[PDB]
Amino acid sequence: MATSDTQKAMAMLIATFHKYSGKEGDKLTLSKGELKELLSAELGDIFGKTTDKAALDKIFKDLDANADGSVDFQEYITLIACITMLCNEFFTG
Amino acid sequence: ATSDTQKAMAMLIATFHKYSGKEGDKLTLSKGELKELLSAELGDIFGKTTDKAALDKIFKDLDANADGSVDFQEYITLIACITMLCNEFFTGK
Repeated sequence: MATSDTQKAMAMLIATFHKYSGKEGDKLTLSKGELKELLSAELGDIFGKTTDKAALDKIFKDLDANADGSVDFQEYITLIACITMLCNEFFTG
Repeated sequence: ATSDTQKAMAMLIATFHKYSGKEGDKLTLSKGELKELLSAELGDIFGKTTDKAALDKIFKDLDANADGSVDFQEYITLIACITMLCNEFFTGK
């Protein structure tokens, strides 16, 4: 029932988040380990395009602090967008 | 082909550029342009908001600073905000 490009894209991002968050527990958050697996499965084949290796490495490092904490949808979206801005030709040129 | 996460981000980039590729820097969107984008792309889910005041605040801020600009991160944060106020996955409605 998504009726615009933005709604279709958001539905895809929710569905991917839920594929990892929906196995058990609270569906509204990912564990740090669930998030690491998602990012590698969904974005791993563009990491090599990064314009800032240190910044991308820092992302996978910060997901080892608060190891027992959670990642909500806003934090997830922000990280996907950060990786996209480091790796996608629209922003890298 | 690419993952659904990459497909979704490519769609969000294309929509951002459709409104940002008219004037100035393609990497920023005026807040007045963003208002038009959000209304066209998400307007038909605004009746589902759990927090009308929160939705109204977004638009009040866009009207007050229509000539200011947002980057891609600020754009996707606002889309995620509205999605979390209106989409059943979050609202339970």
